[PDB]
Amino acid sequence: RQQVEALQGQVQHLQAAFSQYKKVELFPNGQSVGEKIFKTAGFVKPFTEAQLLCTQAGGQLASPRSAAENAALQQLVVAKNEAAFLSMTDSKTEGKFTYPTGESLVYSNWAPGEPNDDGGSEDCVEIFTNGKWNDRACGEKRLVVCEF
Amino acid sequence: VEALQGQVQHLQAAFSQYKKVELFPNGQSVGEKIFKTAGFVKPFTEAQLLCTQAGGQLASPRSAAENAALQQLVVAKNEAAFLSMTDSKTEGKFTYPTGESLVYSNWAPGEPNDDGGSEDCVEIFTNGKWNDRACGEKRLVVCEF
Amino acid sequence: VEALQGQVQHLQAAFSQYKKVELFPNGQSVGEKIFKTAGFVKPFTEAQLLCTQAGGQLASPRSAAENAALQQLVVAKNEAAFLSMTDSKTEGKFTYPTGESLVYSNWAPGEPNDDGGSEDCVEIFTNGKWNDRACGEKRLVVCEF
Ligand SMILES: OC[C@H](O)[C@H]1O[C@H](O)C[C@@H](O)[C@@H]1O
Ligand SMILES: OC[C@H](O)[C@H]1O[C@H](O)C[C@@H](O)[C@@H]1O
Ligand SMILES: OC[C@H](O)[C@H]1O[C@H](O)C[C@@H](O)[C@@H]1O
Ligand SMILES: [Ca+2]
Ligand SMILES: [Ca+2]
Ligand SMILES: [Ca+2]
Ligand SMILES: [Ca+2]
Ligand SMILES: [Ca+2]
Ligand SMILES: [Ca+2]
Ligand SMILES: [Ca+2]
Ligand SMILES: [Ca+2]
Ligand SMILES: [Ca+2]
Repeated sequence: RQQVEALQGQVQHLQAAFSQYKKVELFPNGQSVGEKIFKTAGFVKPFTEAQLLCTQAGGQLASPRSAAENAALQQLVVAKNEAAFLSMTDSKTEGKFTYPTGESLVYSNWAPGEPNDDGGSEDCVEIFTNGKWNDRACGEKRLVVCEF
Repeated sequence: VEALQGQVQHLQAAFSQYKKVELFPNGQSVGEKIFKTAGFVKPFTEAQLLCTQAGGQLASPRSAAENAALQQLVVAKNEAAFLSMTDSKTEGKFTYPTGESLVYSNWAPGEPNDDGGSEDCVEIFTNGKWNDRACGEKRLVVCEF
Repeated sequence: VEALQGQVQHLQAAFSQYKKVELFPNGQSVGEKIFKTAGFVKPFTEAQLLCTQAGGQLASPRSAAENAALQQLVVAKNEAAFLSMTDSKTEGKFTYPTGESLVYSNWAPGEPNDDGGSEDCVEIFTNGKWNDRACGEKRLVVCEF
């Protein structure tokens, strides 16, 4: 009993302290939505380099799977005023975009007419400050945003 | 109750280390309050919204101790910062976002002076002193949690 | 109570996620140590003070593994960083802030050379190698916690 009483106080302290630090941590480069957290590195990089940074950090490139997640990601894009790369590509099969796992998209917010594989060479995806998506050359540099 | 005690102990140690990492170099802990700067400047309204959306509010030092902690961030970035208080409701009366009156102040000599008949916001200098300033001006964004 | 048990499990999961978020992109964990860069350069004394005030100390790689982890941050920022060690007390003998002699070193060929007759601090290059450098120079600030 005794060991349980004081233990409750310790857990309550950790919960309160943690709740506070979550807010501190996310300000101003992160966004929490559901059980997902987006965090921007604050700089731009080509797709492959951006992908590697996220994977090595224990996460992956931003992969919005719902309107709510897309809106959260859009807030970071707007704050930095820099379009960002998403994790999805159609590098394997032209015209078919997939997540790093190979799974087909469960959500998309393409701007009208997109994806258009402009110049026959756009296999990556960027999200604009207006929240819309556009396929873009993977060699271009875009804001790095990872999800955890 | 045994293995659980070991987990809680580990969490306290891990959390303490993590807190130090988080606060370096843009945060300051004082009492139960934490100040954190965004590292950039914004006009008051925008700065205020950023803090509110983050689940906090603009820096609101309520004691000499809190003011000193906030001052450290201002000195580190060498950029004066906005406080949360304004006298937008009633000229000459500065209040917190809750309407409550100030329980602490550290005005520079002669301030607040509503210069130009248009200074309803407050900035804190690198010397820790306060000055009322036009809300349209851009100052370092520092929120409290 | 089974209630506390469940709460702790979830706390561990939430904490683990926030730890990964915290380290991206300015931190690196290796073993029980965490390196975190301030993102800017400063002379040694100032860098040392920033780390000590934050409850840590300047980066002090004690193994090849720790050196590699630190190297990642230096490469990512593309800026050589200061280590904690100096030979200010006894020329030629580098020590940690505590006074203890080095237990690991990764000197670049020809180093340390005390070039100019006054290089008592240490910097780590993007290639991971070390070079003794004048303490007055400005290098990337990286602390360990
Ligand atoms: O990614 C490129 C983007 O799709 C653009 O392609 C073309 O140049 C037609 C434009 O209307 C469109 O916006
Ligand atoms: O915010 C403006 C600030 O109060 C300044 O107002 C006047 O121009 C008189 C100055 O001595 C004072 O420093
Ligand atoms: O810190 C100075 C540094 O050791 C340099 O000293 C000399 O000028 C020889 C160089 O090869 C070496 O890189
Ligand atoms: Ca293709
Ligand atoms: Ca394509
Ligand atoms: Ca396109
Ligand atoms: Ca007024
Ligand atoms: Ca006024
Ligand atoms: Ca004034
Ligand atoms: Ca010497
Ligand atoms: Ca020397
Ligand atoms: Ca040298």
